[PDB]
Amino acid sequence: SSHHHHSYTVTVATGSQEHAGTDDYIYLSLVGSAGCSEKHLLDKGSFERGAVDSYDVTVDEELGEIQLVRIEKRKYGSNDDWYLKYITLKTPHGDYIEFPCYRWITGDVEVVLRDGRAKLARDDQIHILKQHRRKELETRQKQYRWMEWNPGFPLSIDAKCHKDLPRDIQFDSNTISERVMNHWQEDLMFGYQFLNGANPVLIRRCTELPEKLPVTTEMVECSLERQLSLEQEVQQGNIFIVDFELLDGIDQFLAAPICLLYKNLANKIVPIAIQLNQIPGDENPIFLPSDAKYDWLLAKIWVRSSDFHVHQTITHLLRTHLVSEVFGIAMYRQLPAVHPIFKLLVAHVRFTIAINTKAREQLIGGHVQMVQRAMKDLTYASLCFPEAIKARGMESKEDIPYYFYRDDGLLVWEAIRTFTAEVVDIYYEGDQVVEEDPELQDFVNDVYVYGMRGRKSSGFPKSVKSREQLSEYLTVVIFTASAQHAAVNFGQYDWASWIPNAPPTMRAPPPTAKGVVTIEQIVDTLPDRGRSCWHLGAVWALSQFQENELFLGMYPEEHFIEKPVKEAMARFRKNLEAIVSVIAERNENLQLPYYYLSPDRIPNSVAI
Ligand SMILES: [Fe+2]
Repeated sequence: SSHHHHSYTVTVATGSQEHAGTDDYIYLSLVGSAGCSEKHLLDKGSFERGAVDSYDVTVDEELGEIQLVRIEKRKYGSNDDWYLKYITLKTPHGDYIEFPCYRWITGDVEVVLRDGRAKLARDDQIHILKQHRRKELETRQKQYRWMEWNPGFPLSIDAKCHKDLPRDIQFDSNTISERVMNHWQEDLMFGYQFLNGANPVLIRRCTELPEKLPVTTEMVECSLERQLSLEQEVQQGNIFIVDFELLDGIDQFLAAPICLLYKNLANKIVPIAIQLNQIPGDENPIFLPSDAKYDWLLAKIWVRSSDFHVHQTITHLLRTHLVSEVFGIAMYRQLPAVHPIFKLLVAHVRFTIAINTKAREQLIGGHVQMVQRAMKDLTYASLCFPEAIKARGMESKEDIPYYFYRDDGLLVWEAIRTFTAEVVDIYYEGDQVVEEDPELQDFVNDVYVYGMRGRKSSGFPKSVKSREQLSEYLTVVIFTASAQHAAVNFGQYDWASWIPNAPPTMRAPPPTAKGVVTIEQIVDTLPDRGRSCWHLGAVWALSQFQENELFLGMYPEEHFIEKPVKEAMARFRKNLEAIVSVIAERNENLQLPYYYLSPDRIPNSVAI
């Protein structure tokens, strides 16, 4: 499939995408240290999918060391876009030089490629390179611009529809759901989803009963099993609470449930109380598992309903999609392609801007009110996975044994943390070098000022001044964009296919009295078939891995070409293979297996 044309040996790899090929004319210059060359027009034909064509380009004069490669596409009828993977040169001196690309080339403008080796701003002293760096950012900084889609939202790409985006970022039943069908009425299943379900990030250990939940030991006598009072079971750390105060005030109904939970003698977490709204009172009853059958159950259906909106809106859309797009745009604006941090993150922002852009145009009022309020909650510390687990009081595995999200997550986290630390070391000699990287700082500073609206209380670094800190910053970007998204996105069908376990909408208001609810008003309180059909299709489509799916650590596009960083990639891959094995054996001795955070099921980016 490799076509050779017959003094420089110019190899041109074309992309394997559906439209990757082109038929226009392709002119290719070389820019050495001793002077540029002439524009050699590739002789004939068209470059089609999966192609690798090599040309022998003779030059009149010695060019010295090669610094840049120029590409220019002149039309042959309607402009057929062309995806260039990479360009390699075999110079007459015997040198081999790889020029990575991975960019669509419309032919509107020239494309100048640097050497494959990653360079910082400080590594470039000759004018030839400095000017290219500076004109690359200038073209970045006007193609990828910021724009506030909704008030108080994180700023996003300045583009209304998909095809407005630059061409380089444009897009080209179950084992668990069955079990949720035969058990969703069990307090065990209900509580289990708070740890190993689609949205396992809300539960927190309780250290004192809220005053807005006037629950007494007598009401939960029958649920407690340690012969202790509710007040004392809280001290021992056996009470857990899930509070939806984020929904209080949102504008065919909503609720603000407070759900109290208990770690029984089986070290399982089951529900023992449910108050569907925030302000207690006699028309806001505290439902109990000892209440009438259809009361305690409709009480749990509302908690499911609420957990599903917070999941999709906040846990899913805001804290993964919108957050990755932020890092994504910042990366394009401030980091030239030759920058080591670019080469690393460019694979974890792949398609995020395009997938989001698609969601915004197709989607289109109460769910905008949740983001604004979530927005004040979003903090850099809340995205560092270890701390985020610890802030919620769920760190102890001896006290909280069955928390697979936390267990697998902490593994994947420190696997990525190890990678970035290594890669950071291969390119930054000392902390001084980090603090002085002018483009790295402009990257951090865009995330903080435009992404996070410059909100001082978000905890995002205004600047990065150490290798430790840069490694943490990078791990937060790669982790949130891959593992964290994989855990909250790929469960939407396993846990939300069966409607009574994740009602997208509720047709009736929450019950205000006990002994009234009947199976009939539960059925008609649940969503319509038309709403259910759309919901079923949406959750199934968003839980499907594409056939070209690139999983964590798959870097088929070689932006990195040096051995030190490839080796660090090798270790990263092997280290992920160890976590896949461990997660495999654990899920062997499990009732119903948790696998969303297995690295061979963790996409590279937020793509769906
Ligand atoms: Fe998603």
